[PDB]
Formats: sequence, structure tokens, C-alpha cells
Amino acid sequence: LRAAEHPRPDYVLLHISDTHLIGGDRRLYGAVDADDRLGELLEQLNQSGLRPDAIVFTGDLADKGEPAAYRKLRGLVEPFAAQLGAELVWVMGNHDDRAELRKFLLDEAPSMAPLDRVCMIDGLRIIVLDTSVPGHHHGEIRASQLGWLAEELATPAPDGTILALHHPPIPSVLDMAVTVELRDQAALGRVLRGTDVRAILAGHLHYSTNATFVGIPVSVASATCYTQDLTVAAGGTRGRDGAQGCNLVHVYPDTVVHSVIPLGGGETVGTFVSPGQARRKIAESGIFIEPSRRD
Amino acid sequence: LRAAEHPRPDYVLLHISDTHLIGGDRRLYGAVDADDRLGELLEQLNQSGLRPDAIVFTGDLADKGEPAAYRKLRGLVEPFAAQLGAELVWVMGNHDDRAELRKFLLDEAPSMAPLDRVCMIDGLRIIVLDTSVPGHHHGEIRASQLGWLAEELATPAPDGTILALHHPPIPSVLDMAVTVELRDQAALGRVLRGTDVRAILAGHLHYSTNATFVGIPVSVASATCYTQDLTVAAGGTRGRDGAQGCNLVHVYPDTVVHSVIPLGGGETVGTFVSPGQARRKIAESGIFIEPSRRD
Ligand SMILES: [Fe+3]
Ligand SMILES: [Fe+3]
Ligand SMILES: [Mn+2]
Ligand SMILES: [Mn+2]
Repeated sequence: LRAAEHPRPDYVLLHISDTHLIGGDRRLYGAVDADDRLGELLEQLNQSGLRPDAIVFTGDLADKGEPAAYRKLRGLVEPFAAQLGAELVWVMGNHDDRAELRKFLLDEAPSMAPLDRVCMIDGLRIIVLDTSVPGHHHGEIRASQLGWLAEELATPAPDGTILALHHPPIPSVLDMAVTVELRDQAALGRVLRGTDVRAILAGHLHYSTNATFVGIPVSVASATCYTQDLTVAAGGTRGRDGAQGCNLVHVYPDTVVHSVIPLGGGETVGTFVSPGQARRKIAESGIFIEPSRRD
Repeated sequence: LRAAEHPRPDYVLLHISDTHLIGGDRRLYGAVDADDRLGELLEQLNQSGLRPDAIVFTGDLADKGEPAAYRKLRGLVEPFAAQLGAELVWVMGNHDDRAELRKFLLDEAPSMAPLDRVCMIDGLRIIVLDTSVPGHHHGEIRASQLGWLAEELATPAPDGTILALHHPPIPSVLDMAVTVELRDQAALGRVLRGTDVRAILAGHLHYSTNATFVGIPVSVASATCYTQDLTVAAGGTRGRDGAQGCNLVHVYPDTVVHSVIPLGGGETVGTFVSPGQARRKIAESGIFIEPSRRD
């Protein structure tokens, strides 16, 4: 047998975003059951057998920063993360409330300080940055946050770094996005350029998009609740109950792969290949896949 | 008014892939009407008012390389491209037949030579590479193709270069993909490293995914006919009638943005903002968007 072109990944992360849960049982904006949409996705991910190292939620967790929404989100997601053996990484969005998030999501004293955090998963560094501005919807990063980020990034991590934030430092194809985009991206660019940041995970746009920023790949996950219709009349915007899902992140020795996971379903087209049948077929094609360095 | 963080893009491209049309009126694999799926997408893109510089189809145009499929594809797509004022760029996939594609899609003498081509859109270079292997489904790039590519890339283009091919030089999250992946990626990497290639557009995987290859962003568009369900049992594969669409590519002075366009539709969530209302709202937020360098 000959080795496939790439080994199994070093790390696997789920990248979920923009859950927008509300307290109680009403439909989000009277139009979509955000709990049901998120719940269906989590159940599908659970049934798939995926075993990620971490699950990262890139902001807009609660639509109006409601305590009851955070409690519900925690009750849905914590058992999911525990069942998958995954660490859980939460990020602020413009809809969240720092104090209520701390209290009800994190069991931490309420504070209005930016939710900026760092952790390690073995050799991989994850930095959480808070681009939210209390009482506002556009993104900003304070000078103090940039200083902190620069100091953290002064040395690299063995497997490099993933930066998780809400407002992405990239252009949007939707004109309305400019009203609420991350401001003064140049200042963040000066901090990030030349560092070991291998991926910037983001949300906010409610559609799947990717680019680079000062040479670093940016990956924006779409939303679990509702998404932007990119077939809208040019210049406009329409959110819709459709195309929800999340992203899967694979960290390899030499690259990071982002993949869009739409909600499961749709009638089968072509042959369904079971895991067992796939193992047989791959061997019959004369190939083996080299194990992960972290197996 | 203050300027938004990014100007309008220099270039706009549609990136469509894996149409898999067949001759006559039957359903692809007896499961999905590929003509209907493609047709619906084209009509939605047409109605949106998008005016791309080019439309790039990254392979698997005809499912069995049928003359009748190429004739049909041409009849659907050429009027679409003409209506949008866009140039049309065709790329070979493993399902295509070089000779029949040349004859029926391009009005060119039948030849079994690789479909390797170059063109310019103003200052932007587009290179088409043929990763297909007649009679086979995996990807290969001949030594002669690599030499040709290296010679072309010996000098940069003013707006850099987009490389369009079928089999992407990236890992897949689906195990079965290894049986038909691009082989000897290292050799392509030696050619591409350090060149002015700003984006590698690809298909083949039938799901939306992106990564880097020797420091160059790779963007894989999903398929118009049927797509992979990434909530399938780990290790397996299931194609499905759902999540079809294409990608939109925006080339800016400093970055290239790829965005997933799922099929339009779904019930409206939140407020619909017309183009006119958006212009008003953006101005009311105290912002203007700087015009394209190519306006
Ligand atoms: Fe949001
Ligand atoms: Fe295909
Ligand atoms: Mn947001
Ligand atoms: Mn293919």
C-alpha cells in the first residue's frame, strides 16, 4: 500500500457561530426556532461520531444577552462537548452581554472587561479576542487589547495559534455589513503580521466566507439560526431560514483545512459507502492513510 | 462620511463546479435533475444583478463526457455569461473527455492533450490546469505540465494570478477522497511556491472547503448537482440532493475573498433591506464605500 498525500490531522475543532438563542420558547425574530436549528445540528454532529479536540463558538451566543438564553445554551452544549470529549471555547459577539455571559455561561464574577482569554490544547494555542463594543454593533479592538495580544504573540506555540473572534478582518460581499464591520483593521494587522497565527476563526456575517488578513487565513463560519441569502438583489440583504450549519477545522502539520458542514439530510445521490466499505475500498485502491501525530 | 475598511473589489468572478450534466432528460444517477439544479442557480444569479468579470467552471462539466451534455451545458451557460457581460473559463475534471469537450464546448479540433490554458482579464492572469488523467479518476500533473506552468509563472502579472484546476492540492475530511486525490502534490508545490498565484480555485470534493498549499489559498467550490453530507458516519460517504450552489470570488488590492452561495430561498428572517434602503442606511451610519480601481 502507498501513503495518501496527507496524514490524519494533528487537531480537529468544530467551529460553530451565531447561535442567537433567546430566553423561553418563542421563535427568533418571530421567524425561526433557533433552539431547534442548533439542536438538530448538535444531534447530527453527535451521531456522526466526530471526536474533536475542541468546540469553538465565535460569538452572538445569546441574541439579547439574556441570562435564560445562556443557561439554555449551556444546558444544550455542555453535555454535547462532554459526550464528544471536547474542550469548549466561548467567544463574545455584538449581541452578547459580557456580564451575563460571565455569570451564566462561565460561573465567573460579572465584569464588563473584554472577554480576552488564552488556553492550550497540547501544543496548539487558542486565543479568544473580544471585538464587541458594549451598546454597539460594529467591532473594535482597544489599544489595551492590542498590547495584550502582541505580548502573548511575542513567542510562538509548537503547533502555532488559532485566533478566535467575532467580527472578521475581511471585506464582506454585502454592503450593509460595513455599518457593523470591525473598525481600524490596520492596527490589528500590525500586531498579527509575522506571528504564528495559523487561522483566524470568525462569525458575524451569517454566511460562509474566507480570505486572508496580513497573510493569515481567515475563516468565517455561517450561523446556526438563519443565514444571509447571497442571491439577493445586488446591494441589499435578506436573512433566511435555510443553509444553516457550522464549520469543521482540521489542523495538519503543514496546513489548516476549513470545511462547511450544512445541516444533514437530502435524498441520497449515488452510492452510500459505509465506514467499513470505505476501509475496504481504500485498501483495494492500494492506499493507506498515515495516522495522526497525536493518535 | 468615513470610508469603509475595504474598497469595492478590483475583480469579481463566479466560481462554479461539478455540474455533471448528462445527455437527454434523465436524472443524474437516477436521483437528481442536474439540469434543473444548475438552471435554478443560474436564474438566481442572473436575477441578483451580479456582474462578474468572469465565470470559472472548475471541472466535471459533463458526467460521462457526452457530446449532448456539452452542447446542453453550452446552450445554458453561454447566454448566461453574455447577459452578465462575463468571460467564460472552462476547466477539465475527471468525468470530462478532452476531445469531446474541445469539439462541443470549445469549437476546437479534438485533441487528447491536457487542457492547459492561460488568459488575461485586464491585469489579472488566469491559468487553467488539467489535473485529469484519461481513463482514471485520481489527479496527476505531468512533468511537461509542471514545466509549462513554471515557465508561465516565471514572471508575475500586475494583479497576480488565479490558478483554476479540478483536483485540489489539499487534505479532504472524507476518507474515500484519497482514492481519487491529486497525486504527487510535492512536485506542484515546488513550482507554485513563491509565485504570484493568489488563489487556487478547485472542485472535485463536492463540499465547500478551503486551506493553503505552499502558502497559497486554495478554495474548493461545492457542486451544482449534489453534495457530500458532512454529517455522515465518520469514515463513510453519502452524496445528497441538497446544499448545492457555487462560490463568489472578490479580488481586492490586498486579499482575495471566497464566499459560498447556496441555492437561494428559505423564508425571510429579520428585516429585508432593499438596495435603495441599504444605500440610505449606510449613509445614515456615516459610511461610504470607496469605488473599485476598475470602476
Ligand atoms: Fe450574528
Ligand atoms: Fe465531480
Ligand atoms: Mn454579530
Ligand atoms: Mn471530480
